[PDB]
Amino acid sequence: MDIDPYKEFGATVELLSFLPSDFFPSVRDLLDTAAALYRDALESPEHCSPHHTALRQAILCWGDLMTLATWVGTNLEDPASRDLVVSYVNTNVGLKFRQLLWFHISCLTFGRETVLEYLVSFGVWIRTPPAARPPNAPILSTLPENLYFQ
Amino acid sequence: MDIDPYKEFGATVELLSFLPSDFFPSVRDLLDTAAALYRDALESPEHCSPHHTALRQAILCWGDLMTLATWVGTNLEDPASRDLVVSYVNTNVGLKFRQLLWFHISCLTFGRETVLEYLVSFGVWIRTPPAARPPNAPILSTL
Amino acid sequence: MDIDPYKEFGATVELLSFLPSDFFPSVRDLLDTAAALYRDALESPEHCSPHHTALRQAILCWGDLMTLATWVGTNLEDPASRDLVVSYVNTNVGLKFRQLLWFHISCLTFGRETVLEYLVSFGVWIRTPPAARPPNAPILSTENLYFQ
Amino acid sequence: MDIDPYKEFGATVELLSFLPSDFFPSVRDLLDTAAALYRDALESPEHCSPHHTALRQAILCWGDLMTLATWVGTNLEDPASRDLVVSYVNTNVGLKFRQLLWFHISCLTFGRETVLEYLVSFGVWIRTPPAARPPNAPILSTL
Amino acid sequence: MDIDPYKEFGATVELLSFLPSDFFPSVRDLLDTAAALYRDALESPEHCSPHHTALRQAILCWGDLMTLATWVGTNLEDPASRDLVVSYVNTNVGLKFRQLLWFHISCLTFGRETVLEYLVSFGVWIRTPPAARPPNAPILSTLVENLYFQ
Amino acid sequence: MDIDPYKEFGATVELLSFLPSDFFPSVRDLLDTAAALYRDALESPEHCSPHHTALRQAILCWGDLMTLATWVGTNLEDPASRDLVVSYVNTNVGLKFRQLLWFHISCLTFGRETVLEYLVSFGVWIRTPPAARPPNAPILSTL
Ligand SMILES: COC(=O)C1=C(CN2CC(F)(F)C[C@H]2C(=O)O)NC(c2nccs2)=N[C@@]1(C)c1ccc(F)cc1
Ligand SMILES: COC(=O)C1=C(CN2CC(F)(F)C[C@H]2C(=O)O)NC(c2nccs2)=N[C@@]1(C)c1ccc(F)cc1
Ligand SMILES: COC(=O)C1=C(CN2CC(F)(F)C[C@H]2C(=O)O)NC(c2nccs2)=N[C@@]1(C)c1ccc(F)cc1
Ligand SMILES: COC(=O)C1=C(CN2CC(F)(F)C[C@H]2C(=O)O)NC(c2nccs2)=N[C@@]1(C)c1ccc(F)cc1
Ligand SMILES: COC(=O)C1=C(CN2CC(F)(F)C[C@H]2C(=O)O)NC(c2nccs2)=N[C@@]1(C)c1ccc(F)cc1
Ligand SMILES: COC(=O)C1=C(CN2CC(F)(F)C[C@H]2C(=O)O)NC(c2nccs2)=N[C@@]1(C)c1ccc(F)cc1
Ligand SMILES: COC(=O)C1=C(CN2CC(F)(F)C[C@H]2C(=O)O)NC(c2nccs2)=N[C@@]1(C)c1ccc(F)cc1
Ligand SMILES: [Cl-]
Repeated sequence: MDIDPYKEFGATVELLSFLPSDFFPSVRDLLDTAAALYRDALESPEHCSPHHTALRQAILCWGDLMTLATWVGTNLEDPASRDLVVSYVNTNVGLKFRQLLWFHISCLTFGRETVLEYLVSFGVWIRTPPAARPPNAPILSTLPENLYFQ
Repeated sequence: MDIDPYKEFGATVELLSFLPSDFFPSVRDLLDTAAALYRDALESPEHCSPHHTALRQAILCWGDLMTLATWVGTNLEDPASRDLVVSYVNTNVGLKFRQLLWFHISCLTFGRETVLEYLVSFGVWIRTPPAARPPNAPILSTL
Repeated sequence: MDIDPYKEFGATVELLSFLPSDFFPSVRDLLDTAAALYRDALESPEHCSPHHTALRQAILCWGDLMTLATWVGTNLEDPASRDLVVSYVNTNVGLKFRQLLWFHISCLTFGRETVLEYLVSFGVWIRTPPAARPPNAPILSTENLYFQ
Repeated sequence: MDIDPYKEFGATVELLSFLPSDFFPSVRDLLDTAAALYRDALESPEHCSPHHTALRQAILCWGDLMTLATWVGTNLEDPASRDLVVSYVNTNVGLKFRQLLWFHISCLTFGRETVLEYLVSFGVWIRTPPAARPPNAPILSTL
Repeated sequence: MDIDPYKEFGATVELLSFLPSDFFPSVRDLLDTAAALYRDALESPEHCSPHHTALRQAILCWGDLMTLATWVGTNLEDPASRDLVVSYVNTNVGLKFRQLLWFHISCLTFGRETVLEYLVSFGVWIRTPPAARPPNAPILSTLVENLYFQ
Repeated sequence: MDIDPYKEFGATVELLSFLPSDFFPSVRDLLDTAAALYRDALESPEHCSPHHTALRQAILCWGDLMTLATWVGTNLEDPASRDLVVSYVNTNVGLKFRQLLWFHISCLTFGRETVLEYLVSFGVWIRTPPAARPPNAPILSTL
């Protein structure tokens, strides 16, 4: 099976990968923001939206990954091996979940169409030589609805 | 935050806990069954349903967990240590995903109300002394 | 005072005693089932029914008994004596609570008349020689108002 | 499961625990009084009331605890050991049942509203410095 | 800034000082009583009254004072001395909070006017020589021509 | 009892916790600001507002805490142990009172809704990577 978690939301893994890793907040800061803005909906008995359903699973999945990675660290006897697991998590699944958590949080706040336009706008800006581009980054909020019955 | 992945679907972690671990198919068999029955919908650009959205994420999350567990597992020198990872996965996160994958697959096939009733029916049957209960288990599809 | 806990529910200790101890689920499984089926009602501020009121007390009483039995076991010097406490609890008060919890859970699920008939049906079946009786046991399944 | 035995009766464990242990009659005296006032109803085939149903179970539960504690005591050779069991029962589960038996007996005699008001009145009186408060305690039957 | 916590409630520190320390229940007993009588209101999202707002803060402030003293005691010296040195909280600020907690609880129960008059009545009684005064203290809760206008 | 001092004002401890500690002025600067802006109201015989009542108690509570912390500090002139008192205050109760004093002062000046929106705006801004966000912080007074 070949499932792209962005495809039902009108995006792709390749489109999120257009952004450099430095664009994304940390996982902990994304999780804090999801709580600050959406805790009640995420904890509610209501689906709310496909974005809420996906964001719930992504939050819990990161917890699963951290529980496994922590248990692995607990059994490692070499301090350099423990560093290897951390660096493996941060370099691989960490970036994947920063992309994913950011995508759902930003879509819930600003809308898919605005988010996809911002992804392109920032990705083009950061690829322009710094001496040739505007000094500040484009701003997500400065950019210019199905009811999901079941 | 305290998110119960079953709550938006009318269930709870505690309710799935009512079933013994032996009730659930293996993760591999659950994944094979999701593919055999729902591959086209799971891979489509349509949400289809909240169960599809959740099942998509659970399938991908298990992939993430297995890539990590395999990467650790292939690099261990002691077979007692590899048995420790396998036994840790099977006893903990493996059981969580058997519950979760089974819940979404069964709901996609039979509907929430049938699944919740079956959860209780089987959990009650298996707790009845074997000499006092019907020889065969209750059947999910019947009702 | 001589109170039979079944009497207000149309039964007696002697009638529950007609069933062999192997008939009843374990206490842990009865408690799990009470939660799976009746957690919200048992925890609610409403009486719900006389069975709910009695089942609430039985659940908490089992907790009291286990706290006492656990405390006794930890403080006994002789480990063989600790084993005897466990076996004494299981053979005596444990069986009493399996009967009691089963009675209220079954009554809430199937009603008093079905339960009382089933207790006699199973009690008669298990006393029939196995070679002379049906191979499978009888099946139990095959908001009320409460007067006094 | 988290069951508060007072909740269906409009009270809580925390409210009963507002009263110091010395407020409550002994378990033996509560059982004597339950018999003197309510023996026929408690032994009858009728529910009578939710308080009667709960009080029946509380009386029998204390019997279970005493049967267990007595069996333990008869099997302990050391008197100091038997003394500690007696003191443990009275200090812990004994207080729980003094609260519980008193609550049901008082409610059957005076009604829940009167009982709850009295709990607060006595709990406030006993917390007032003795030199600053009325010499006698408030009276349950008044008002 | 010189804030008297009683001034907005029609009293002063000097007036509460008229009562001897023996008059007041203990802090623990005042806190137990606030819960027994006012837990739901104190925990609610409604202001309820100025007395409720002030009492909420006093309860939490006592917690702050005890948390600090306990944390220091846990990391001061070995336990032989650490507990009794920080029993200063009870020795000084303990009376201040007994006054303050009692003031808010009594006002919520009986009203400011009854409380202030009772403060004076008890303070006068306790200052009268015991051999010359009534044996029992005045009572906080205390105080037929309605037939004519029948 | 579980009292959240923000709850009657439409907030929670966890919401204030969304802000980094560096966001808040010092306690001393919050107190000097409360005096410059609200000394007369805070010292008046009128309630003025629920925020005034709460802020009065918080100001006085900090006085209680510092008298205690100084008495604790003055007793043992061992630098490590002394530096633990100030470091415990700075990391724990000092931060609690910076949050609380700021919340009441900002609410008195700009209103609850402006304050709550600003908390989220700044908390989100500071979590955006510095190279990707506007160079200056959002401004509390700008609606
Ligand atoms: C809600 O409980 C029930 O419904 C029960 C059923 C439901 N039955 C379970 C079964 F598999 F045997 C078939 C089914 C039926 O009667 O159709 N059966 C029984 C018993 N049967 C024989 C000895 S105890 N007890 C409970 C009350 C029971 C209570 C607690 C427990 F853990 C197990 C069973
Ligand atoms: C699409 O899935 C199903 O339909 C399933 C059926 C369908 N049933 C399989 C059966 F042979 F037991 C009879 C049939 C029925 O109820 O008529 N049964 C079950 C379970 N039954 C007992 C424990 S798990 N799970 C799934 C969801 C299930 C899911 C994944 C898997 F690998 C196996 C079963
Ligand atoms: C394993 O042994 C026991 O269970 C027992 C021992 C073990 N004792 C040690 C021994 F080996 F010398 C034989 C026996 C004895 O004193 O005769 N002693 C007793 C006593 N009853 C009255 C006075 S002592 N009861 C139990 C059954 C007893 C039962 C429950 C309990 F909690 C404590 C003791
Ligand atoms: C709700 O609190 C009260 O009602 C109180 C009463 C109620 N009175 C208790 C009494 F027994 F003395 C008689 C009764 C009355 O006035 O009729 N009395 C008092 C005090 N009286 C003297 C010194 S403190 N304080 C509180 C506020 C009080 C507050 C907390 C506490 F723990 C004890 C008393
Ligand atoms: C039937 O029970 C009662 O009526 C009771 C009365 C009746 N009062 C006994 C009295 F002497 F104090 C006067 C009388 C009254 O209120 O007029 N009082 C009390 C208590 N009062 C204070 C602490 S417990 N409990 C019971 C429920 C009570 C229950 C069991 C028991 F053993 C003792 C008291
Ligand atoms: C609710 O989230 C947002 O509103 C977000 C904003 C809001 N913007 C933050 C800002 F300071 F850069 C200005 C403001 C705006 O667009 O006006 N911006 C961004 C990003 N911008 C650049 C790289 S990520 N992400 C989130 C979804 C974001 C998500 C989580 C997180 F922790 C930080 C930011
Ligand atoms: C009355 O207090 C205020 O008005 C405040 C202003 C007023 N702002 C100060 C400024 F220079 F940043 C611009 C101005 C504005 O929003 O236009 N800003 C802030 C904060 N801003 C960011 C972190 S705290 N807090 C207070 C409540 C504040 C409270 C106490 C204190 F000491 C400093 C600031
Ligand atoms: Cl794809």
